[PDB]
Amino acid sequence: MTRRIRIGGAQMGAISRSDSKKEIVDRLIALLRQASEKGCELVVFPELALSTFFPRWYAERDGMDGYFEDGMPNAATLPLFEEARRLGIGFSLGYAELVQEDGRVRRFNTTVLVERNGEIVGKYRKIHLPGHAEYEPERSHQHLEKRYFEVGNTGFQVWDAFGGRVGMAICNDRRWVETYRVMGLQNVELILIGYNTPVNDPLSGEADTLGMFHNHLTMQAGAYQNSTWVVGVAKAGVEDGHRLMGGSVIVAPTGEIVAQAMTEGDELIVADCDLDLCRYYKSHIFNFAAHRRPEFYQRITSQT
Amino acid sequence: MTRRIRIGGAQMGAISRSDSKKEIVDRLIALLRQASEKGCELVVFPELALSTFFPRWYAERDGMDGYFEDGMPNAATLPLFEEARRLGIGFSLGYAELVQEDGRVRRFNTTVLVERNGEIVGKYRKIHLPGHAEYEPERSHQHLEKRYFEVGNTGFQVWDAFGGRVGMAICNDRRWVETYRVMGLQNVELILIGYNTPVNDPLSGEADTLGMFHNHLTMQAGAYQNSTWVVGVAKAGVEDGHRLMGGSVIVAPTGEIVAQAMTEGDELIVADCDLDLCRYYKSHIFNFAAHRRPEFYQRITSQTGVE
Amino acid sequence: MTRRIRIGGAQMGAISRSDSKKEIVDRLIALLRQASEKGCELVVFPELALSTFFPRWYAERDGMDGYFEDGMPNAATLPLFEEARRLGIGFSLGYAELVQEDGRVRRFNTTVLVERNGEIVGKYRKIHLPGHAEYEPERSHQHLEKRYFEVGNTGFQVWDAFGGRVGMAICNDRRWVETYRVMGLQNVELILIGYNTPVNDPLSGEADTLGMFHNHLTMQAGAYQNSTWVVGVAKAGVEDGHRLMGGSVIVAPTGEIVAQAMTEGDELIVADCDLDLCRYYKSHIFNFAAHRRPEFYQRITSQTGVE
Amino acid sequence: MTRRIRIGGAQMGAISRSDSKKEIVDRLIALLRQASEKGCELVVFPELALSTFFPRWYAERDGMDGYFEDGMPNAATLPLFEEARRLGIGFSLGYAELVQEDGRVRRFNTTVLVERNGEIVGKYRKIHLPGHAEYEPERSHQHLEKRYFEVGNTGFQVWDAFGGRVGMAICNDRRWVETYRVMGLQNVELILIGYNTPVNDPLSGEADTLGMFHNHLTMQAGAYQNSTWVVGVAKAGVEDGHRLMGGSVIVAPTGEIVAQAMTEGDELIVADCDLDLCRYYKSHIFNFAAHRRPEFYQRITSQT
Repeated sequence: MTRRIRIGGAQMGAISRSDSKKEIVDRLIALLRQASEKGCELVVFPELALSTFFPRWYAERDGMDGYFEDGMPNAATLPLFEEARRLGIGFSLGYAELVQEDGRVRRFNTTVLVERNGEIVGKYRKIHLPGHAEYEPERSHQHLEKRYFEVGNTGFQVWDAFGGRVGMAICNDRRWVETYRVMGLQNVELILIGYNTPVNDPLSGEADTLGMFHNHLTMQAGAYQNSTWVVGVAKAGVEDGHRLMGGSVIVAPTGEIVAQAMTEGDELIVADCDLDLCRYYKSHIFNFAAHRRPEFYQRITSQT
Repeated sequence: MTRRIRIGGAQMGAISRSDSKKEIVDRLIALLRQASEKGCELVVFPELALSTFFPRWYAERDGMDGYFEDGMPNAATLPLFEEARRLGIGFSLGYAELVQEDGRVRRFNTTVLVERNGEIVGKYRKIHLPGHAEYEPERSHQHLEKRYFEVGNTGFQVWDAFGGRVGMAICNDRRWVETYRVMGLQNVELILIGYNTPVNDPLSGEADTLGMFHNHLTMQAGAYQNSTWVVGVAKAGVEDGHRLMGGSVIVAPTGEIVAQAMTEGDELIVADCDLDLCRYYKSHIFNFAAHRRPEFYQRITSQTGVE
Repeated sequence: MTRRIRIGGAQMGAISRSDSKKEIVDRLIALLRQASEKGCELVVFPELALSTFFPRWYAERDGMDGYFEDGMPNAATLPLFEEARRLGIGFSLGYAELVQEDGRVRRFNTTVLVERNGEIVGKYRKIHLPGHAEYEPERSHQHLEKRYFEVGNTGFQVWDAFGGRVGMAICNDRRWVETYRVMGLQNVELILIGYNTPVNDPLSGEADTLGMFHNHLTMQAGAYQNSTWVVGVAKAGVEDGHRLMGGSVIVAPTGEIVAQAMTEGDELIVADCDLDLCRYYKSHIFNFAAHRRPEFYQRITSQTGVE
Repeated sequence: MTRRIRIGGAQMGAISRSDSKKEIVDRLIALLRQASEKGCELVVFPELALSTFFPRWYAERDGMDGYFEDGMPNAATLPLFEEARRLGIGFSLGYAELVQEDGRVRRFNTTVLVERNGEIVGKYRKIHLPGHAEYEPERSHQHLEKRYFEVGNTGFQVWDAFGGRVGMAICNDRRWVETYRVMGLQNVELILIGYNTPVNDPLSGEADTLGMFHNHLTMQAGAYQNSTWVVGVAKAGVEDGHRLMGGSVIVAPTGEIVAQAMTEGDELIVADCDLDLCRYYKSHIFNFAAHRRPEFYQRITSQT
């Protein structure tokens, strides 16, 4: 399915330890009305947008649940759904999902996708957990996503959404060619990726002069190599003495950046994304069929 | 120099269908000499570097063999092998392999890797063939590589060579994320990709402005996403009225471009390549613990096409 | 917000010499209505947006005038002025000016700046005419802009418009550093540069691979080195079998590109342009870290050519 | 080989306060032997190559004179020249020139251009002096070039050298379009620029994510808009807890980056540069005299 959709990249400034959830949620609602006054049918929020990036903070493995969410539409998060449904906007919202299964607690790094009528289209849970499970002393900053999260049971699902084929990856998911390719082989036309990337290297304690190089290099190639719109929205800023990288971008099926956010705070980038351009380029069978020969890709499934 | 090589990308200019072999090969020896004048240990030639791009010409499937190679070092291509052993320079060299194997003649888009002592390290046979096998008469130019080559039976091998782990791929293999991963998953540290990419669009008869963007884009993300050196050597220029893109690059395991050709002709670019950055960047994939999941990937190896 | 403008670049598809004026002007109006659906406060149109690129055509140095305008809002272009005022959108609009100034009949390559209330703020007349005065048979395509236009007598003016300071320049003006400097030295907050740039080089009849690279490069440094926004709007497409470059772009005062066009047809990009950033960077990137020493910059006015 | 010069960009690593000038001069001599053993005829050293970047340290205005130079072939630097002479290599060498005159003390940021036969082709002195003159506590790091240096009294001299037209500019000269334009109208074919660029912003003590962006964009467009080779060579590294960017590049008259350095340490980038390609572009359109209309450029001499 295919047509022409206006996406709002709703980049977020910092959130601190101090901030009340009401502030953060008003901050999302403000971006929402902005995308609304701009015709955006879909608006994309970042990873862990209801929170600070608490993986830089050491605590028992059940010591973060305050930052998590017991249900998706919450008392806390319910005005954000009322508004989105009232204005008839859909939104991808990254958050920290708290869920009970067999009587144990299960904690995922989740993004929920909600259709313009206000009803959930789905839920992705982060597959690639970066960081380390334990406290590692010789590092200027900490990254304990493994300590506070389990590998999601979702998989890389691509849904019939917003008049096209929509998929969702999360953050460092975007450095692995698998994330794009898996959703690719599903005819995905719109991959939504929210992200928090620290600006410095933890091993050296220094800034990665190549940080946005890599941030944009992985997404443009994904887009291009898979003929898919790719939307990357940042939570940037200095949270609690820790700077995150901005550079949110809407990327075309061809690899072209069409929208870039110049700040490290709340910023709504925006662009009209013909989903049908994707389906066209996917008709490369004309000449460059170069047809998938899975007989040779086998190593990708014994490891990767 | 803990494990460090001076690679040369010896990008080539045009080859007409009116060019003599000895011409083609003297040119190859020309660039091989150039490299020795710059202390190059490895030299990466282009794809199908002993012949014009005959995939743009129509003919019977067996009708192009006057271009192939009856053996890899033959009488024609022997002096290129001798002047490299003499100089102690390894090379990778792309050609059209004619071979009788499995009791019948076979035809591949091949690259051979020759180590400095003059000994063949490995062969790789192109997997991804683009284009069409029948004449498609609404395009400005024909891409008949499907008609003239068989898919390669090599796999994406990676070899102990030149002090590290060195694989090879050819042309539009550099469009497919798989090419790098598979090789990356054998601890590759250098990937030699020669190529021919017509500048004009086949179905538009007009240049792809994104021709070059896409060239360096896929190769740069490939170096990055597998912490591997990626050397891409073009054959470029107007060949019998068809212009081949240039842009030969040496790209570092950070994705950074460290050498670019600026001509569509015979040209050489040189960089020292620390094969150890690759080994180090792979074990700083620990804080960014992949702990990557091959269970979510199975779509990559199951279906050929797309659901 | 704080002196922010929602600017729209209205990149235009091709114009044949068969195209009616009603067609061209409706298309101009087409984009203007689009830009109102997106709440644009300014609409930057291309250069010579009221006719094709007749510099590619040989003719009497006075037998091009069916492409010129008798007056700036004329009976034909009147609708586009009306509909812009009726919606509250300012615009900048490139055209070919026929005026009986200094007694004689004078001909320029002009853009005009019109504000939201409907009132003309300024007019810039191209200073840098490229190409040649005469027919040049050894060039693949002709550029006769010197033969149909006189040098502009406006200077690089910078008016108070749209909440800040906005200047204008046209096409290959965006190549000469002088363009942004002069205008930036007048505290320009925003620069409108419409353009037609063929993709093929005139000697080779072959597309410059570094055609768009140069395009963005010269306009990005300009935005950067004068802490000014640079909105460059193309007319693009195959026009009567001549292809103009696309790549329209809004560049921020940092040098960053924040909106691009991916097509060579009628297309509109939008971006909120904080005119305050310009004045922020100006008193910081020109900190006491900058002092400009014009005693040494004296060749830029002394001579016109290299020595 | 002719109209064609093999340049080597001799990027340096850190020089800390605690180094001997014998360490430093050896490290430049080390680089010189690599350009010889790689074939270089001209080898370009960076700005302030004989000391740490002392303009980050507060002192009397004659206080940082131990980092300056008595005369150019010193006791300390005389081995660098003798070697360069033997290997028949010319070099650009940046340094803090101390020069006496009319009983007074004059102080410059100076690069000397030495020819392959060992003889000095000339000397440029920085015109564009960044930073401030007095101490300023509201910035995380200091620039006092204006305090310790004087505006140079050479201007952008272009000389005949290496079979071509060679000019010099220094460090943050490379941001001013006047640097390249002035030298281009002299038929410059090769602009040598050494530099030290702190990678944090002084005001915020934040890394300038655009730092290397900006570092390449000014030099590329300079090359292109003036049909010239532009060689840019850094001193990079952490000097006493202050970090300088790297990004040493040889740049074509097309504006194309043809060699780039990956480290923030001693690195020799090298490239073969047709000086005639300049004159091709210079006379294939891009004639200044044909389009230049300096009745309109007049503000460039009245204000800046």
